[PDB]
Amino acid sequence: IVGGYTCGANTVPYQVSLNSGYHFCGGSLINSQWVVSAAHCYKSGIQVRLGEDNINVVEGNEQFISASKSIVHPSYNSNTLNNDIMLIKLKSAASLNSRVASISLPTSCASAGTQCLISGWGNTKSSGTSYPDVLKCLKAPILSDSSCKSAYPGQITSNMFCAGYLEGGKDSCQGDSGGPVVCSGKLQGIVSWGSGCAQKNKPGVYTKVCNYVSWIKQTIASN
Ligand SMILES: N=C(N)c1ccc(/C=N/NC(=O)c2cccnc2)cc1
Ligand SMILES: [Ca+2]
Repeated sequence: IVGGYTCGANTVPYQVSLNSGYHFCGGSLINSQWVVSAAHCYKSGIQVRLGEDNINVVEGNEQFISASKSIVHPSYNSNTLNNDIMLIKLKSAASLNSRVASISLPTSCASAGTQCLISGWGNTKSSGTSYPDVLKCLKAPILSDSSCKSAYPGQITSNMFCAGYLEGGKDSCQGDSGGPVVCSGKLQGIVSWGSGCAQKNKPGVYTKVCNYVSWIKQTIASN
């Protein structure tokens, strides 16, 4: 997260860190056994780390649970990043409490202008490289689909939306991938892609979660 703020320990209780010996992606806990992340975060040997603030220090609220299965969206295209969504099942159910909690799935899509909270442990610099240890947060509006398409000609599908600031300076970034965009208490987006980070006229692009709620529910129901 570039141009954001320190969230505060466990203030984003659905935020997960995906760990394969090190943090490599974010994710969102959607019930006691399932995490939503980006398909581009797919790899084997994932351990899901819940209740994290400082990802380099055991602080007392963590639950570390290995993934038992990963399900990349059937239509994920790694070249276009269309359908950039994946489900991860935990080997055991998380113990849900104030600091480890699921986030509600949307029942309808969000509109341009809605404010959202984007969070993660990704790069904090738009030019250089600095990775934070504690969770960073950014409040950002959803942008109109027309401005999104204008920013990224030929690249925005109906499964994507832009959020952030066309002036630059405030954005998600590398390492935030797979993490949440939460708007009015619903998971509306997943950190997917962008051109650099926090660059002028290049806002963050996010997976449009409301399109996938049907697939998420039925997948969970049979797995
Ligand atoms: N501007 C955003 N909101 C944004 C931009 C990019 C990304 C993702 N980056 N990933 C990388 O660079 C990368 C990751 C692994 C290996 N090699 C390169 C997320 C958000
Ligand atoms: Ca920790």
